[PDB]
Amino acid sequence: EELPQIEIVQEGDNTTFAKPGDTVTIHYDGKLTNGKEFDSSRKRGKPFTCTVGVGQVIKGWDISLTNNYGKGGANLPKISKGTKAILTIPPNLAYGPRGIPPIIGPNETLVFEVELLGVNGQ
Repeated sequence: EELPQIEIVQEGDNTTFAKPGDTVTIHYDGKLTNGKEFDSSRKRGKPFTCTVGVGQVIKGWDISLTNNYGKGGANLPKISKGTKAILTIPPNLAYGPRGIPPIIGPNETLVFEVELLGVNGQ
């Protein structure tokens, strides 16, 4: 299957990993491949909290934060608490062929800078 690109820029505690159903808290920056930013929790003023692995965020996010639903994968490093990463997510794992104009265009790849701040409120 097709997976997102995950590059660790800062290692976490290598102990606290999130799994489907868990609640996570992260800070993130979202930009198009042309460098143009489309979303950012840091600029909004608060970290984002959500349930991962159940499709309540884009599929690329669920995969990165739960290590492919616990299945893992080829070249798919784990993200623990305190980990900074860069997520590259293809259209099929983002907003697909139609996209969400005028917020995001069709057939669009997305690049995220994410920092895992907490798992299950801790």
